[PDB]
Amino acid sequence: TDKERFIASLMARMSNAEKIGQLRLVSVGADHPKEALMADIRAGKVGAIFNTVTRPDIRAMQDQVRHSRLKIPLFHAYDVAHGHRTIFPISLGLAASWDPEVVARSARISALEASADGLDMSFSPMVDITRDARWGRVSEGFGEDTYLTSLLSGVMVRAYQGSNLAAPDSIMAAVKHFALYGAAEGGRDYNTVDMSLPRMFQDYLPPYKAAVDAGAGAVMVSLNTINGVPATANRWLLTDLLRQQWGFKGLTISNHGAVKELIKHGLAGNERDATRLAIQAGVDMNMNDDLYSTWLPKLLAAGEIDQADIDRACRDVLAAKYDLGLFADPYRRLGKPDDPPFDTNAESRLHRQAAREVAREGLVLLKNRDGLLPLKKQGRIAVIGPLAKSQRDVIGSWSAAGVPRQAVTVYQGLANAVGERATLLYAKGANVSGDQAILDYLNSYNPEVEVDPRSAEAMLEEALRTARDADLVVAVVGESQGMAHEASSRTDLRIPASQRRLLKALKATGKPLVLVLMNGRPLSLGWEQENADAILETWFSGTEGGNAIADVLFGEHNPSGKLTMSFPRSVGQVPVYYNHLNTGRPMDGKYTSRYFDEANGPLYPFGYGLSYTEFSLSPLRLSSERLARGATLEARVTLSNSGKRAGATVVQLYLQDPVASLSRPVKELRGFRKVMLEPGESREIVFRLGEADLKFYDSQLRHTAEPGEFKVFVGLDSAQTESRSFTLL
Amino acid sequence: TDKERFIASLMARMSNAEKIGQLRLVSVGADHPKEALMADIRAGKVGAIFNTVTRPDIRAMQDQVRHSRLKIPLFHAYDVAHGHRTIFPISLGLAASWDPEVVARSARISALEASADGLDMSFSPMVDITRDARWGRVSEGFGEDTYLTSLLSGVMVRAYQGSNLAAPDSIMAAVKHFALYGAAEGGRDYNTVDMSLPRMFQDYLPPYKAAVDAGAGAVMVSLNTINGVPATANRWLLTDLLRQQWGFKGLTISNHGAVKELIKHGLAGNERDATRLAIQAGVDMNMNDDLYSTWLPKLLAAGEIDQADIDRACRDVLAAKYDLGLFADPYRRLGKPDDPPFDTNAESRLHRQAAREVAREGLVLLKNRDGLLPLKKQGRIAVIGPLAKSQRDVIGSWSAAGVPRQAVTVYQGLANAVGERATLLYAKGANVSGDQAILDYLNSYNPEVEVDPRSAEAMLEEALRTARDADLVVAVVGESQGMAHEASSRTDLRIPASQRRLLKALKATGKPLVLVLMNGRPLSLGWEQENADAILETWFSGTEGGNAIADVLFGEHNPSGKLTMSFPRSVGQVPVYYNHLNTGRPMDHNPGKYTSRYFDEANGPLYPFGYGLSYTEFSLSPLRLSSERLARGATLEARVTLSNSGKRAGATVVQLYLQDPVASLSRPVKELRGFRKVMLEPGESREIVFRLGEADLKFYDSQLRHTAEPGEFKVFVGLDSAQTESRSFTLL
Ligand SMILES: OC[C@H]1O[C@@H](O)[C@H](O)[C@@H](O)[C@@H]1O
Ligand SMILES: OC[C@H]1O[C@@H](O)[C@H](O)[C@@H](O)[C@@H]1O
Ligand SMILES: [Mg+2]
Ligand SMILES: [Mg+2]
Repeated sequence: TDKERFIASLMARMSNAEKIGQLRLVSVGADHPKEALMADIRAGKVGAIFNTVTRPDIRAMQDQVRHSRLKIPLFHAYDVAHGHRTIFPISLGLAASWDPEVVARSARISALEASADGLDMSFSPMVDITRDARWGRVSEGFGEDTYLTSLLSGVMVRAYQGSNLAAPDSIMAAVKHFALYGAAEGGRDYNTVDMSLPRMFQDYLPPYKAAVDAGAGAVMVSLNTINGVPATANRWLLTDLLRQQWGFKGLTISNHGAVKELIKHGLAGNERDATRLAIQAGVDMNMNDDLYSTWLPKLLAAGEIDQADIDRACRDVLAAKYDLGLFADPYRRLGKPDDPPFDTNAESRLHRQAAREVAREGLVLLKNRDGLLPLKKQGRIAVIGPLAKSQRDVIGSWSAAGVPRQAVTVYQGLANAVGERATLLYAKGANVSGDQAILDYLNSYNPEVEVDPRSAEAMLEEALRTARDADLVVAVVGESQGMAHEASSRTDLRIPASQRRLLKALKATGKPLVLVLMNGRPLSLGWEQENADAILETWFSGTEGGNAIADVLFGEHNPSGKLTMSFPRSVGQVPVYYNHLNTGRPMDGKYTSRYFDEANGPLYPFGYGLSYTEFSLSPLRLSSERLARGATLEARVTLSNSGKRAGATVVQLYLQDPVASLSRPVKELRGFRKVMLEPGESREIVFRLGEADLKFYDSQLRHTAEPGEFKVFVGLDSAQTESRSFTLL
Repeated sequence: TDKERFIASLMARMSNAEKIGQLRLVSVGADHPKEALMADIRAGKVGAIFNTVTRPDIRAMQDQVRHSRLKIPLFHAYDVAHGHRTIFPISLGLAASWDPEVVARSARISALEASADGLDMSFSPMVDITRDARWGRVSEGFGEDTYLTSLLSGVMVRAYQGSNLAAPDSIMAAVKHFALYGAAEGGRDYNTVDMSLPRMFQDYLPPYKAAVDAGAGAVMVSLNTINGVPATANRWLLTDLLRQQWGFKGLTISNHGAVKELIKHGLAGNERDATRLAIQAGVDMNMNDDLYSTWLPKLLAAGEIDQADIDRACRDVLAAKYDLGLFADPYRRLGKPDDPPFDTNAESRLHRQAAREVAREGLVLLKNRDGLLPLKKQGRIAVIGPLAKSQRDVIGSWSAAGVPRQAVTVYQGLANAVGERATLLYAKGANVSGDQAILDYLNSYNPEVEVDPRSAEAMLEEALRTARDADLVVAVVGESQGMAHEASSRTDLRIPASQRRLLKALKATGKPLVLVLMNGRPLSLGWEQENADAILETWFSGTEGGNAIADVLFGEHNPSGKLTMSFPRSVGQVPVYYNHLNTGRPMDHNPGKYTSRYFDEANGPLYPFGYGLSYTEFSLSPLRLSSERLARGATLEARVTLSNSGKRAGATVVQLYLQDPVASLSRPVKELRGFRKVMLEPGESREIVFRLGEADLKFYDSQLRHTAEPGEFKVFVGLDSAQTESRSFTLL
């Protein structure tokens, strides 16, 4: 009530002009020249800033607040998605570590670095469920599984916000994108999402609720329609669900120009009506389009909105600012005015140990023919491909304040790891695409992709000549980070054709071929699975990616990472995901649910990933065959390292309700342990199962466990498991 | 109440054993040997038969009924989808005619032929909305548009059932598949369907309701889940919607083994519980698995079901049998006991005139560089490809009693059309697929696909040598009918790789290249659009396909057919459909990077909805609305003048689309709301007048309120969904 008292008496001091000013979130750009923005801050007409990311620059803004009547401090936000200055792997890569503590360490250090530069808030975590590999932004999520994405959503929020949001090394988590954004039709970004309420509540919503339950201070609203209604004008989503049902008590933030876009959605004929829909639906804070400042006064004058609409939004902004401690000290994350200046991008402000150690855990070994990996640090190694010496790509999309020049490439990683003991030979081999239209797209806003001016044939001859000089080729191939961005939807999930032509040429030299993959989404790797001697999935592995990849290639680390998203054989099988419904005619037969013109199932399933050692599980044992209401069951299995090398695997518990009021999925992830074992080491794993893990949203959204059979699965991926059954009473 | 009285007094006479017997629908096969089935009919334990399709064979069954106590007649059903013995184009092809009377003529003659053979019912029309070209069964539907599929659903039902269901040349329409079956995830057949109730009511359901409103005597229930609940156990779908809300008064029929499959759906641990869910959800008649006969007695004994559950289903079966006139004369479609025997597949029992005249209307001219088509009947024409001399494929999937041997191939069609005036040279050029696994699948039960024992290279050399001898190549390519069947879902929408290798070789000879396409779904034709000199979409055009294709190729007919389903550039763009939502960041075909689009391919469809070329040129005058305000209960007039401004007689389809740019839901960028197909002679002009009222402006909102909101409405008019002009009015 200290906070309630403080807020109530500040808002009793405030005019509607000052209140509406608090709802305005802007960045320096064409729409808002720097100096007219500073003038707006001095006049009490700006609530917050995004995309201003250095102490001197953020100090300069907060300094303008003393000129306003009430001196209400700004908060400063940025897209700290998977690192601020020290870049960790893209979220899809982090998820692949299957280790909350690893994911937490990336968020803690992100918060530490961003706070240290003056930032109060990150538009993070992105926790949208993704079953469509075509979608540009799958790189920003944690994959396709509801349980894993929901858990890591909670982990990220608690790591960022820490023990106290006032703390100088804590930032506010603004979870995104609320809601259902990953389910765009055709995987086209911003596009229509349409689904049943049972699927919505069971599969897609839980990650947002986890962020709320973990204490997320903010929620960012999505650009997409939900069953005909844009989320930004969806009163049901933002008021009935978010506030009245989940009990969210924080700040709602519009997406970039999302209020104005209600016109193109066909929900409003003009900006006046677009504003009314958004504030009355439950959008507090308006990003960039400034429709709130332009129209909220006139809507109130004409009775089209209530004072309570303005007050709800303003109180939310002030409560956020309060919990960040900005009313106690606006400069608590900006040092002291007499502090000596520093180089923001100084080497000593980075966390390279952390980045390298996190980057190792998420690398996924997909293929290793006749123990080719790990490599010895001897002989001549050809390092070939357009992503081998790429600093821009290895830090991935949404790379915040990450500096390309400070990033360790895959080539450099190998250079450092072999020293003078092996000879590395380099050849680019191909451009990332051989299609000038795709190169035009990738280089459209910024020059993201360095184009060799030579012919494909010239580059291939040079690559072939390098392979011939070498004992083995390490091909570094896949996507440029510009291919797994916002709006970068693909019709083709394969490696680009220029690089596939390179890989076939390289295969034909007869040299052992190791594939180091870079990608922000599941790829189509039919050919690579038949032909490559080994494949390593490195996603975009960040600032210290090259070192972490070199550590795994030379056996300093044993690949432990496993997929959190199913890899389709082709884009034609989209969507494919492990927790699908059985249907009345499950494919194992001509008259089953399947394609005829391709092998069925995914190439690599959910939970899949190889190691340099071999693991075994003892028989699955349940503590009983009946479970009483309010009692707790124990699934017990013994994991061994039955190979020669130390290493980690992930023991995954799945669950099936084979008889239910709805057709339930064939299995759903409900627990896991990542376990490091020395050779011969054994760990008894014990899973606790209760009524909470058996529940689902029925036809009428009743969240219920029904009595009857439950099947418990345990294995090292969703494909290779054993089941044992019990009964709920 | 004559019927109600009759039924009430029959059912008062009946035991539960006799009532449960009426719910049993079976076919002769492994599961039911012919003679044990006849014994079951005599014992009053069979309600109906499917897949028995000749008079002598159907007579033999109905003869067994006199041995039952109450002598309740059987009805006999079959899959008369697009013809019985004389096969018309696949439904997707029929839709492309944009002509109710053409679609009606195919259904009338289907009913006539099937009734003439003894059949009472067809599991038809299939009226499932299809936005996913990967799905095997898009060939059986009318495309992606709700308005067109809803209209043709009504047309098909009224054609089949005629003026009286008692009539000897009328059959009962059993509309399918209720419901949402075309929206399977991944386009994998039988697979999960999951959608909002606004999309369901606005886009997907109306065709089923049209069948009901047209007086469909029966509805067949789908195999797919709807939002977690199999349609077969979906009480909401079959009771609350179908009966209580739409007022359906006919018979519900399960799909093949659909009750038992509730176990694999994970809705039931056993057959006892699977039966209870299905009969209590509102499934009257049980197809093949016989769970109803095995379990309904014990469920009733133990109180797990009510007598009213049994009675509802039985009364429905009897009402269907009554309206077919089978209680007045079980042999009314089986002739008289004296009647002389005949050859069922006699040439004189076919309707070749009708099939040829219907097949012309749906052929779609996609490309015609420098008026190559129509061809003259002179010189040397190379006819190359694996579908050129294919009889089995041209009759398509769900070909009922259609005989391959009786079908006119594309080669034969051209042979008849040129007689002795031109030289046709033949070469197969490639096998339908070059993948032995796909050939194994296609030839798995029956040999559907003739594999040439020569090498691809040998066939290519022979094809190339034929092209060299010729003035122009007519390449006959696309899918085998086994590729657009039930469960034949594809990951690739292109022409098979063996035929694409053939087309590239042929292109490289420099000879004019005409593509005759055969397919049961939208194909990916990026390459063919850049490289072929002309493209003709022939779908599967049926028994008289070859003749109808030859008529269009030689200008006897002017291509009038237009697409009812959007053609994607690649499978990676699935789904693509004209009536999509704008989104908050629409791409402007002034491209932006941050719009709703793919980056690694051209965006939009290759060919849009309503698209199709002609041998002549048409013009439209400016669109004129009768006013700029429309009063509640009043009627607006959109008026345009269509001309033949070219040298040949021919038809086009003038299409009216509608947009509600401001609404409580984001509405589609446009929705089809009317059309005229118009034949014009050169220089001929016709003032077209569309009537628009409040009914055409309505939509299902967040809470399924079906209303027109006041405000702006935009009217579009053009010869396809791409190339239109708009004018606005206001509702008050
Ligand atoms: O710049 C901040 C925001 O910009 C928007 O364009 C994106 O949709 C958000 O996800 C992002 O966090
Ligand atoms: O063969 C009769 C019926 O069998 C079902 O399995 C099919 O799905 C229906 O379309 C068909 O009409
Ligand atoms: Mg149960
Ligand atoms: Mg309106």
